[PDB]
Amino acid sequence: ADRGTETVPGLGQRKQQILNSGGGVWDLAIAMLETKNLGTDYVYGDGKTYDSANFGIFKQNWFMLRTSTSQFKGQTTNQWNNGAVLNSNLQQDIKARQESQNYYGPDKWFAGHRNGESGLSNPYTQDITNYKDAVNWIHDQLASDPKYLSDDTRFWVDV
Ligand SMILES: OC[C@H]1O[C@@H](O[C@H]2[C@H](O)[C@H](O)[C@H](O[C@H]3[C@H](O)[C@H](O)[C@H](O[C@H]4[C@H](O)[C@H](O)[C@H](O[C@H]5[C@H](O)[C@H](O)[C@H](O)O[C@@H]5CO)O[C@@H]4CO)O[C@@H]3CO)O[C@@H]2CO)[C@@H](O)[C@@H](O)[C@@H]1O
Repeated sequence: ADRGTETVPGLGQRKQQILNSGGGVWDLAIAMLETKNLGTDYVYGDGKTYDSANFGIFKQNWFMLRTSTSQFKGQTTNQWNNGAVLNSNLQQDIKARQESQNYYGPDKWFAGHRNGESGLSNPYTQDITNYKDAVNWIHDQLASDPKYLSDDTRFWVDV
């Protein structure tokens, strides 16, 4: 198969932190696919620079953060290192992402999250649609039983 489960020790305490710091099950599912341990200790920017750089547990790219969040509204591609603050502020991480989705709408947020500025022109490419449904599958799992909100079960889908 191309999706399943895996045990990650401590994951349950990270899930509760996200749900107690302004997150909902929807944010948990997005963050669950981005990283294995719901954290921010991947390589800085996820290896990318300028508008492509990724920050926070959801790996929001800088283009999205500076066009659609109040924390970064109006900043330029050159200030892209400023997004790094989300790596250590979970509440702002979660809040930036919720604000971003509500500025663009769920489907264009998806397109922007996955492809950056160039996705905004067609939110329904197969690539972006494969991101949506994966996240939607994971949400269904976490919402099928509340034990999954505090155990170490990671529901994963292959990209
Ligand atoms: O240039 C376009 C546009 O890209 C934007 O970027 C991204 C970024 O590139 C990524 O797409 C990111 O999303 C991915 C994460 O980085 C990470 O790769 C993640 O990997 C998961 C994986 O999908 C899978 O679930 C995996 O599970 C296992 C399991 O752990 C176990 O090993 C088992 O045996 O095997 C399975 C299968 O592998 O676990 C991984 C986590 O460890 O997948 C994510 C989704 O693809 O999102 C960013 C933003 O959306 C920006 O850079 C933008 O600027 C740019 O324009």
